[PDB]
Amino acid sequence: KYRREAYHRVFVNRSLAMEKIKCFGFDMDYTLAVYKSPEYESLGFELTVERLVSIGYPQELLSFAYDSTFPTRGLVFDTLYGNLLKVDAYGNLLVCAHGFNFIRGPETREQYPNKFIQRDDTERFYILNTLFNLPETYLLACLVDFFTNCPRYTSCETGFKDGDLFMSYRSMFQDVRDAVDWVHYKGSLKEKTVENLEKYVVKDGKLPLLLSRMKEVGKVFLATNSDYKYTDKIMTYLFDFPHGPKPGSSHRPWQSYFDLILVDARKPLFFGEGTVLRQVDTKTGKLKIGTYTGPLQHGIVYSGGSSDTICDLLGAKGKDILYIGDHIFGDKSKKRQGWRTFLVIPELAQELHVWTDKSSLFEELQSLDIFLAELYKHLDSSSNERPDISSIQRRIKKVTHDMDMCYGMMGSLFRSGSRQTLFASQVMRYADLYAASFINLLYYPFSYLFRAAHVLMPHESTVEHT
Amino acid sequence: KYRREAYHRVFVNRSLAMEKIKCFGFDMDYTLAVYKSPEYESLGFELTVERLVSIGYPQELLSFAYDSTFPTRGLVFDTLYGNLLKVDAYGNLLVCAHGFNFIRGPETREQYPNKFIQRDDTERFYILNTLFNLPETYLLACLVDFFTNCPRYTSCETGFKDGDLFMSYRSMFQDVRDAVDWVHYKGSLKEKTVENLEKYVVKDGKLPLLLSRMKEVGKVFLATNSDYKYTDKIMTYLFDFPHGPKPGSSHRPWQSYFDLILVDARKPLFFGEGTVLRQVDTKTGKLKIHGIVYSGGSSDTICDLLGAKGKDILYIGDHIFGDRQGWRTFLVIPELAQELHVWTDKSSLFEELQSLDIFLAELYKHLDSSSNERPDISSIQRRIKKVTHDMDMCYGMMGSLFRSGSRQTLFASQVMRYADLYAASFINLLYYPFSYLFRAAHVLMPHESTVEH
Amino acid sequence: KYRREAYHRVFVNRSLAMEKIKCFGFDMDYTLAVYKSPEYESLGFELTVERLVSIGYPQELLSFAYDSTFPTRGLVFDTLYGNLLKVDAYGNLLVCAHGFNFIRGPETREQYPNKFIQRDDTERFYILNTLFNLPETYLLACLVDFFTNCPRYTSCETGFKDGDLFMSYRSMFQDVRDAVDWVHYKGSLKEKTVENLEKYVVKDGKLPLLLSRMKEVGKVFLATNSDYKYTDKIMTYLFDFPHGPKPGSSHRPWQSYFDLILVDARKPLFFGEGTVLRQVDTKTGKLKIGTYTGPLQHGIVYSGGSSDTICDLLGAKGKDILYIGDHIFGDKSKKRQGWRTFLVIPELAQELHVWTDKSSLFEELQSLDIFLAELYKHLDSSSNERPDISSIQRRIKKVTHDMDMCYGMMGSLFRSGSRQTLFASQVMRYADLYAASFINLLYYPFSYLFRAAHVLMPHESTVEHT
Amino acid sequence: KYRREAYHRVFVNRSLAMEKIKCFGFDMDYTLAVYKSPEYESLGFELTVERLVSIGYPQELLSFAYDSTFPTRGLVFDTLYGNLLKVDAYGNLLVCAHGFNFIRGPETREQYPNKFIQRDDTERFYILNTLFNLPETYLLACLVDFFTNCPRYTSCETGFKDGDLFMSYRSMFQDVRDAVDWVHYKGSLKEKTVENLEKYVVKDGKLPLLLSRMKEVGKVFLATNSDYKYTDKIMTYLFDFPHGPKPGSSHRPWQSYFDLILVDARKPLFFGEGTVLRQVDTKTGKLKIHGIVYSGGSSDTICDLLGAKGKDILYIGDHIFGDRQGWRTFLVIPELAQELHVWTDKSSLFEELQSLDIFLAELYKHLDSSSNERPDISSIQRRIKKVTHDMDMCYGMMGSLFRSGSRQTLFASQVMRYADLYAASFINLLYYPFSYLFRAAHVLMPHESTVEH
Ligand SMILES: c1ccc(-c2cccc(-n3ccnc3)c2)cc1
Ligand SMILES: c1ccc(-c2cccc(-n3ccnc3)c2)cc1
Ligand SMILES: c1ccc(-c2cccc(-n3ccnc3)c2)cc1
Ligand SMILES: c1ccc(-c2cccc(-n3ccnc3)c2)cc1
Ligand SMILES: [Mg+2]
Ligand SMILES: [Mg+2]
Ligand SMILES: [Mg+2]
Ligand SMILES: [Mg+2]
Ligand SMILES: [Mg+2]
Ligand SMILES: [Mg+2]
Ligand SMILES: [Mg+2]
Ligand SMILES: [Mg+2]
Repeated sequence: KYRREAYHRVFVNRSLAMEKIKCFGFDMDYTLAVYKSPEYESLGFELTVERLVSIGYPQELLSFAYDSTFPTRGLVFDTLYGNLLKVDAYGNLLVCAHGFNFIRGPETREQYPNKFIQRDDTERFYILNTLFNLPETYLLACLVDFFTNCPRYTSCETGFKDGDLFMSYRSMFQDVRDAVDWVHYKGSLKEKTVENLEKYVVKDGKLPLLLSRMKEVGKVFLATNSDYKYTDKIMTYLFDFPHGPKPGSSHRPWQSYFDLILVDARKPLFFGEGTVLRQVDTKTGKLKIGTYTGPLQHGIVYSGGSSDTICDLLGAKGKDILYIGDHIFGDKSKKRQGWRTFLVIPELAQELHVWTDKSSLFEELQSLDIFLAELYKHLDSSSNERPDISSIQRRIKKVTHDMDMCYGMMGSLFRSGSRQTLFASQVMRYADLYAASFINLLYYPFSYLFRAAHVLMPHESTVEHT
Repeated sequence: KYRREAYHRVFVNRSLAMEKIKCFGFDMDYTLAVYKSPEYESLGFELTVERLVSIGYPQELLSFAYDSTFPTRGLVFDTLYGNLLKVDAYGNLLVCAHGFNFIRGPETREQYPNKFIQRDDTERFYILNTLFNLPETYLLACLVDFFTNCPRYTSCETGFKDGDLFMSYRSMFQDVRDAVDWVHYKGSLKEKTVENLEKYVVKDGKLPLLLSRMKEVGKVFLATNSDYKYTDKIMTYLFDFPHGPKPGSSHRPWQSYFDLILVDARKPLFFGEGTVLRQVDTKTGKLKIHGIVYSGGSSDTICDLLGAKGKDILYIGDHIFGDRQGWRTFLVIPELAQELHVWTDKSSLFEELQSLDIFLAELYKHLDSSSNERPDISSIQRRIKKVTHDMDMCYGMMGSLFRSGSRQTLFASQVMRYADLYAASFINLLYYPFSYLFRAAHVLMPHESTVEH
Repeated sequence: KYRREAYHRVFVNRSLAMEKIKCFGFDMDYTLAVYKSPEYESLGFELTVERLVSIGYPQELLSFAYDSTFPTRGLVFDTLYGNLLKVDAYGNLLVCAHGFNFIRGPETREQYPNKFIQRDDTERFYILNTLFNLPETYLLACLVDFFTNCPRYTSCETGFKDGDLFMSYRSMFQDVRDAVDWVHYKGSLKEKTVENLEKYVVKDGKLPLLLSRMKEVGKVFLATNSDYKYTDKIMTYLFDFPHGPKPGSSHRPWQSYFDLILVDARKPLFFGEGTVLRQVDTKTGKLKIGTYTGPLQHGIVYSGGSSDTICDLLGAKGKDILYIGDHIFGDKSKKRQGWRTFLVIPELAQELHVWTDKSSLFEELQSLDIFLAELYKHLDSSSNERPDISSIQRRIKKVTHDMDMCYGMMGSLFRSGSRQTLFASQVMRYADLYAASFINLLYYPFSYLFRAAHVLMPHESTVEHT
Repeated sequence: KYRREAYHRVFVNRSLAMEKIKCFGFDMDYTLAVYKSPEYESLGFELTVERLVSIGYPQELLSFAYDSTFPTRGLVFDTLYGNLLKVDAYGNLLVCAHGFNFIRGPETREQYPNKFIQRDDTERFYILNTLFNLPETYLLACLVDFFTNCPRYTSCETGFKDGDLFMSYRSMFQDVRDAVDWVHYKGSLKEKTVENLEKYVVKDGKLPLLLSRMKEVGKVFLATNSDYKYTDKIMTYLFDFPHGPKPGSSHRPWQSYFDLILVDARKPLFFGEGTVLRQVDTKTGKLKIHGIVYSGGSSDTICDLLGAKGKDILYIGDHIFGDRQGWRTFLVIPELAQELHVWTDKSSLFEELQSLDIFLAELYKHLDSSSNERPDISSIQRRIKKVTHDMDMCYGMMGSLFRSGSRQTLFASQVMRYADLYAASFINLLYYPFSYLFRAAHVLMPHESTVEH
C-alpha cells in the first residue's frame, strides 16, 4: 500500500472525496497562525500569573515558570477535589495528579470509587481541550501544589483555609479561568504577541502556495473569532515573504487570497443563530453603520453573521465545505447541513516522533507480551500451574513508563497503555480529517479520495482472515 | 504471538488478572441458558403477534413469519418517522430502513439532515440492545411495511390513517413494546419453552465441567431475573446428563454447583438499591414469611454474603448495563460465532477489497496539489461498493452487528465500554487457566494503524 | 369596605399572609434607589446618542432631546419593520407607530394581517420591559423617524439604503441595544449619576423608618446586580439624613440595616445556578481571594452566588421570602422553592392620578354607553331599525383619545380602551403585590393579610347576584 | 345601564358591530346540535369503557357509572404523576386530584414544588378542553382511583404494577385517549345517537326562527367536521317541527336555511391548508368523482364562494381554536347557564363572603407598621374557607369552570383570548338586533377595581 511519509500525512476517520469540495474555510488562531511552543504558552502563563497576583494572589506565584513537559491537552479538572485527571473515552481515570503528586493505584478509590468520573457533570468537571488551556493546565497544578505545601494555609478536602476564609478549588479555578480570559480580552497578550511576531508565530512559505492552489479549484474563506485589527497584523506577517504564491512571483496582499473574509464570528454561536452580519471598515477598524446585502464581489470584510451566511454568499452547502481548524466543536447537528472537518493537531508531530525513534521500546513490549503467551500456551482450566510472571510484569511497567515520559509527564495526548484518551475519542468524533498541520494538504491532489482507516475491535485485530 | 483457536477465544477490552478473581457470577437467560436460534425468536415473534391481534390489530398480522436473516441486534427505532436505524458510535446513520425499503443515499437528508441522530432523545429513539428485542426488531419493520403498503391504510410522515383514525408510529411502537412485555410476564412464553426444552434450549456437557472447576478456585453464584420455578426447570435441563462434572462421575443436582443462588433479582435495580432480601422455599416455590436460595436483594447482599469486594467479582452475562464498588464483566455475545465465521470463510472478499484499495493508492501515488490529473476511479468505486454489499449480505440484511463499512456500530462501542471480557459463549473459559492474565488489545487510531516503527 | 387611600395602597393579585413572612429582600436600582424622571432617562438618552454618533451615526442625532411624553413601558419593537407596537395580553396590536407616525386602522393589516403578532418570536420582536428601556424606546422611534425623512437615505420595507450599504432595522436596533449596554457598563452613566445624586436620585426619610421596622419582625437582605463601589455610593446617599430610623435617633450606616448584603448577583442567572459565592473586601472594593463559608455573622458583604445561598444563610425558604423589586422576571419555576414578589411600578402614581382627576371623562363615557343601551333597548332580531349611532360613536373616540393623551402619547401602561396591555398581564403573572413604591408597606401592619382582588370576566361583571 | 335578562345575554370580550357582518358560520356538534346532559356524556363513557375492556382492561371497569357532578371542562391531566389538575391562567395549581383523593395543601409541593406547571410541556400535560373530553375526564380519575385502591395492583409514583408488569399513567392515558377516538371514528357512538335522537339531542323551535332571520340580512353556511349522512340525520331532527321558521309557516327542509353547506371539514386543518374541495352526492351519500353541499376544502374556499373577507365573518361554535385573514368568533359555552344560576341563586353566600371581607378590613383599619396588634382572625379565616367550599360544591366537585377562589381558570383565559362573543347558546342572538353594536366589558386590574373616581 503506497503511503506518503508520516510527517506529510493526512489521516482519515471518515472517508472524503476531495473532488466534491467546493470551499475551503479557515480558522486563524492555531490554524493558519501557529503559535510557537513553548514561547507562546509561557507568555500566557506569565500574563495570567501577573494578573492573579495583582488581584491578590500570593507573590510566590511571581516566581513560577511555565514547564512545557508537564501538561497534555484534554485533561479534566475536578473543581471539587482539585485534581487534574487523564481519562479514557468512557470516564475511567488513567492519571490523577493532585498538584505534582500523582495519586495512582488503590488510593484513587477513596475519592473516585470505581476509578470513574461522570463526565456529564459540567459543574464539577472541566475539560481542558483547547491549546489555549495549556498555560492554565500547568498553572492549576502549580497553585494546588503551592497552597498544599505552604504553611500559612490549611489543606482540606475541597480547598484551603486561611483564617476564617475558605478558598474552594472551585473558586480558585474560577479565578484562573477568569484571569486567562482577561488576559486574552483586556490584557496584553495580543499586543505582546504582535510586538514580537517572529518569537511567537511560525511562518511558512508554502502557506501562500497552498492557498493559491486551493483558490484555483474552489472558493476559500476566512472565519476567525479574532477582530480585524489583530487578524490583519497576523495575516500580514504570515504572508510577509519577499514573494507571492511561489518564489519568483510578486507579493500579493493576504486579502487577495480569500474569496471571503469574516472576523468576529463568535464561534460556536456562529454555527447556530450567530449574530447580525456586519461589515468592517478597513481604514478605521470599526464597523460600517450599514453593511452590503449584495452578492460575492470582494474588497469586502465581514463581521459576525452565521455559517449559513457563508453558504449563502459562496452558494455552497455544508457537505461541499471543508472547514480547517484547531478547535473541536460539538453537535451534527441542528437541521442545517454541516461542513466537513479537517482538524489540526499540532502535538501530532511529537506524537509521531515517539512512535518512530522509540521503536526499541515497542518491540520489547511486543516480545514481553509474546513471552507471556508462551508461559500460558499449553494450559487450560484443568491445569493448576500458577506461573510466576511478576518479574515480567514489573518490567512492562518500566518500559511503558519510560515510553510515557517521552511524551510529557501526563503522557500521550491520545493513548495510555492500551487505552484511548477522551481526547482521542473527541477527535475521532468531530474530525473527518486530521494532521499536524493543514499544510499537509500540499502533498495530496484535489482529486484525492480519502478512505477512512478501519478501527478494529479486539476480535477483529487478533483474528486473521485465513 | 501464540493465540488459541478463534472459536475458543476470550477477547479482551480491559486487562484482567484471573488469578485475583474470588467469585464468578452468572446470569441465566441467554447466558447459562442459551436459547436456540431461530426457534426461540420465532416463538416470541408468534406469541407477540397473537397478542397484538387479540387486542385489536389486523388479522393479516397472523400470517407473518419471523425471518432471522433480517434483524441484527442494536438497531435504533425512530418512533417519529418509523425507521429502523443502524448508526455508528457517535450517531451517524449507516442504514435506514422504513418497513423493508432501505432509504439511504441523498434521500436520507430529507428526514435526517446531517445523516445524524441524537441518542440523547430517549423520547424519540429506542435502542434495541437485547437478544429479546430480536423478534420485535423484525416485527417493527413488518408492521411498518404492512401498514405502508396496505390499501386499507394511508401513509403519513409520522404514522398511518385507518379512514381518518390516526396511529402514530410512537403509539404503534409502544403497543409492540407492551406486547412483548406482556408475553414475557403474563403470556405463555415461559411455559411453551419448558414444555419443549430440547427444541428451545442448548445444552453442553461442558457446563458442569466449567462450573465445577470454577468452584474449586472461588465462589460461584447465580443471580437471575427469573423466578425459582422457571430457573428450576431450566437449570435442571441444563444439567441433565447421565454423568456429573465429567463423564464417569455421578450426577449432582444443579444447586450443588453454586455457593449462592438468587432469583427475582430485578436487575438493573439489583445493582442499585435492589429490593428486600427474601428467602425461597424450594418445596412450595413460594417465599418464606447455609442451605441456599434467595429472592430479591442487592449486589451488596451478594458481596456481604460471600465476603468479596467489587473488583474481585467476575460477573458473566448477556446484558449490557450502564454506569459503591462495581464488578468486572464478562459479556456473552452469541452472534460472535457467526460474526467470526464471515471474517474467516470470506478471505477472498477481504483481500479483494485489500487489493482494490492498494490499487487506488497507486493511481494517486506520484500526485500532489500541483497535479491536474483526475484519474477515473468510478469502476473501482462501484466494484468496491458491490464487494462490501456482498460481504454485508453474509451477515444478514442489516449487516454486521459490530461494523458497517469502515465504521463501528453503536453496539460495538457499547461492548468496548461495558465489557472487560467478551466471547461467543462463557464456556470458552474452559480453555484458559485461572492463573491467566488477560491483556487488552490496543484499539488504534488511524495515525497509529497506518504508521509503522 | 375600609380602604387606605390610593397613593398609599398596596395592590394584591394573589393573597399573601404577611405574618408568615420571615425575610424581606430588596432590589436596589429603581427599587430602593428611585431615579428621578425625566432627569435620569434624559441622561441615558444623551449618553447613548453620544455613543452612537462617536461610532459613526449622523450628527443630527446630537440635537435630539429626550421627550418623556412619548414612551410607555412595555412596548414591542419589530426589528423587521421598525415599528413600536403596543399589544394586548394575547398579541393583538393596539398601537403601531413607525417613527412618529401612528399607522392605525386598516393600513395595519398590510404588515400585520389579523392585526396580530406572534409574541413568541424572540428573534423578530423585542419587549421593552425595564425602566432602563425608556431612553432607547424613544430613541428608536427617533432614529426611524430621522432616517425616514432624511433625503440622503432611501426608505425600504426593512431598513434604509445609502449607496450600496443597507442598514436593516434589526442592525440599527442592535447598535442601539449595544450602545445602552456600553453606556451602563463602560460609559459614564454611573459616574455622572454619583457626581450629582440630588439631581438623579430620590431620597426619603421614611426609607430607614420602614427597613428598621422590618428588621424587628424578620430578616432583611440586599441583592443587587450593581457592584459594591456603586451600591455604596448609592446606599450612603439614600441614608444620608441628619438622623437614623426616626427623627431624634442617631445616624447609623446603611449596612447596619441589612442582615445580609449581596452584590454582583447576576440576576436572573442568580435565581438559577447562579455564580460562585464570593466575598467583597470593603476597603479596596475588590473580592477577597477566600470567602467565609460560615453562618450569618455580619460585617460581611457577598458577591455572586445564588438565591439558594440566601435561603441557606437566612435559614428560610421561598414562600417565607418577600422579594421587592422593579423588574418582572419569569418562570415558577424549576424545582427549588420560589420567593413571593412585591413589584414596584413607579408609573403607577401618574396612572392613579388620571384615574382620579379625570373623573369627568369616565362619567361621560359611562353615560355615552348608557345611552346606546337605550337606543337598542326595545329591539331584537325581528326589528329592522338601523339606529344611527355614528354621532355618538365618534364622540367616544375623542373622549378616549383625550383620556389617552393624559397618560402619554402611547397611552396607559396597563390599558387601552377596553383592553389590557401585555404589560398588565405580565404584572398580574409575576407579581403577588404591587404599588408605586415599596414604601407603601409603611401603612400596613406586619400582621396584615393581603386578599387578592377578583378579576371579573364579562359575564361576572355585568351580571348582579340578586 | 339597560341590560337584557341574564340567561338571554350575549357577553362581549372584544367589541363587534353586528351591522358589518356578512356571513354567519355554524359548527354543528355541540353548537347547532346540543347533546343532552348527562345522557350523552354517559353514552360516551360506557362505549369508551366497553372498548377498553375489549382490548384487555379489567372487567371491574364495566361497572363504573358516569357521574356528572365530578368533572368540569378544561382540566389538565399530568401523565407523569397521574393527576387531574385545575390550574389558573398562568399555570398555578388550584386543585389537584389523584383518583378521587384531592391532594392540595402543603403536601402538593412534594410533587409540584412551587405549586406550578409548565403548560408548554405537551409531552407531559394534556389540556382537556372540549365537551367530548368530559367522559374521559371522569374516566381518568376512575381508573387512577381503581388501580390505586385495588389489591391486585401496587401503586407507583408514575404508574402501577400488575405483578411486576408496569403500566405508566402516560401509557394508560394514551389508551384512554385512543379509546374515545376509536369510539367516535369506528365505534357506535354516532349510530346509538341517531337511533334515539330525542334522548340525546336538544331541539328548539327557535333554531329556524334565528337562522331564517339571519339569512335575510347575510349569508349562512354550515361548516361541520361530521359527514353528510350523520349531518343529514342530525340536521333533519333539529328542524323537524310541524311548522317552518315561525308557527303557521310550512316546513322547509334544513338545507334551505343555508347558503352553503360543508361537511368532512377537518378543522383545525380546515383553517390552514385544508384539503381538496369535493362535492357530495346527496342521493348516494358518497362523493362525486348553486345546488349546494361540499366536502373538505378550506376556510378560503368559504370566503371565495360567498365573496366575504375574514373580518366580515362571524363563526359560531363550541370549540376554542388557536392562532391570511381570520373570522370573528362566537363561542358557545353550555355550562354557562348553570354557572350563571349559582351566581344568582346563591346571593346569600356571596354577601356573606362580602361581609366577611368587610369585617377584616375593620380589624386592620387603624393599623400600620408601628402597630404590635396581631388580631386573631382564624375563625373568620376558617369560616371564609367553608363558605367558598360550599359555594364550589354548587358547581360540581372540581368547582366552577371559570374561577376558583379569587383566581380565573386556564379555561377562562382561553375564552377571553379566543372568543369575541360568548353565551350559553347561540340562540341568544334572537334577542339582539342585527344593527346591535357589542361593546367589550372592561376586565379590571386590582388597582382599577378597588379605586374609585
Ligand atoms: C485496563 C486497560 C488496559 C490495561 C493494560 C494495558 C496494557 C498492559 C497491561 N498490563 C496489565 C498487567 N500487565 C500488563 C494492562 C490494564 C487495565
Ligand atoms: C464511512 C464509512 C465507511 C466508508 C467507506 C468504507 C469503504 C470504502 C469507502 N469508499 C469510499 C469511497 N470509495 C470507497 C468508504 C466511508 C465513510
Ligand atoms: C376590541 C376591543 C375593544 C373595543 C372597544 C373598547 C371600547 C369601546 C369600543 N367601541 C367600539 C366602537 N365604539 C366604541 C371598542 C374594540 C375592539
Ligand atoms: C389565590 C386565590 C384565591 C385566594 C383567596 C380567595 C378568597 C379568600 C382568601 N383568603 C386567604 C386568606 N384568607 C382568605 C384567599 C388566595 C390566593
Ligand atoms: Mg482556532
Ligand atoms: Mg503544542
Ligand atoms: Mg440474561
Ligand atoms: Mg465495567
Ligand atoms: Mg432593579
Ligand atoms: Mg417613570
Ligand atoms: Mg363542534
Ligand atoms: Mg379570534
